[PDB]
Amino acid sequence: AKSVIHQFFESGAKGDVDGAWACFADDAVWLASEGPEPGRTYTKTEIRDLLVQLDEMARTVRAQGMDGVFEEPVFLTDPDKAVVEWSLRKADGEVVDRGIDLFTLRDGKILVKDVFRKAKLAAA
Amino acid sequence: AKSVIHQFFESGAKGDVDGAWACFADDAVWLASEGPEPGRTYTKTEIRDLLVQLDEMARTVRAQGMDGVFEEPVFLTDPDKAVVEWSLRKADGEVVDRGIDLFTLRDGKILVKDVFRKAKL
Ligand SMILES: CCC[C@H]1C(O)=CC(=O)O[C@@H]1CC(=O)/C(C)=C/C[C@H](O)[C@@H](C)C/C(C)=C/CO
Ligand SMILES: CCC[C@H]1C(O)=CC(=O)O[C@@H]1CC(=O)/C(C)=C/C[C@H](O)[C@@H](C)C/C(C)=C/CO
Repeated sequence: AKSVIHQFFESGAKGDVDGAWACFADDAVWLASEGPEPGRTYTKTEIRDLLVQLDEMARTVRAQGMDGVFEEPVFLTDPDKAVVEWSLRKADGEVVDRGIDLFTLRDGKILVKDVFRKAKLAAA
Repeated sequence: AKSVIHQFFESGAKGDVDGAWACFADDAVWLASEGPEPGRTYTKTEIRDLLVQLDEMARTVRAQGMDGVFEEPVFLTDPDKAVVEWSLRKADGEVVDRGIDLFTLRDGKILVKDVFRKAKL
């Protein structure tokens, strides 16, 4: 793959939890979009079940014609960091969920996946 | 300023609402971090009142001893895009709010400010 980031989204789309999990350094953290920190930190031992939960969610939204769309990573002037814009979309194009990941890489592995998403609310 | 993104944040830190607003192109959008879209689209005519609101909230959080930190913008390999990481911290340093802006520029103006934030507890 053209980067570990590409490898990660490849494996996840295919449901290869173990392949996606191995993209992360042993000292990596996945900083989820929601929690008390604010957000929520997952270490490498906890990321695999997160990936399991996400794979469960993925095929149930797919079972309703939803598509998850992950854009090409665009790197920062720091070549070990990149953003990935992403969305979850109904078959008719309606955006259900939209977010951005800030990746920090090290030694060809993911060191940080910092996840953000728009909060769907009645009013901003 | 080092860039129009720098000018926006410096103008805002200086309470210059009109100077910050002027950084946006007339066809710019501010894609807010919450709302039904998901998020919420504000056009250039609506952005000024958002800046007035944020100026007041900044003064309020400061009086409660909180600290807003906006990191140096980092451009992408596409030089018309950049991220700014930001956070809001309690006096001691506890983070109560954390986010990131993805900027799109055109001809020296802000065209898109796409705002994201963590959802708390
Ligand atoms: C269980 C809570 C963890 C989540 C979170 O809140 C923040 C976090 O970072 O990880 C979890 C969310 C997340 O990252 C991603 C990639 C979300 C994309 C999409 O919206 C999901 C519904 C999964 C999906 C169908 C992908 C395409 O098939
Ligand atoms: C109410 C106005 C709309 C907001 C919103 O809900 C979503 C949106 O995208 O823009 C507005 C939110 C916003 O930009 C930021 C950066 C909020 C962080 C923090 O809370 C402020 C107190 C930061 C600050 C000025 C610190 C002073 O040092």
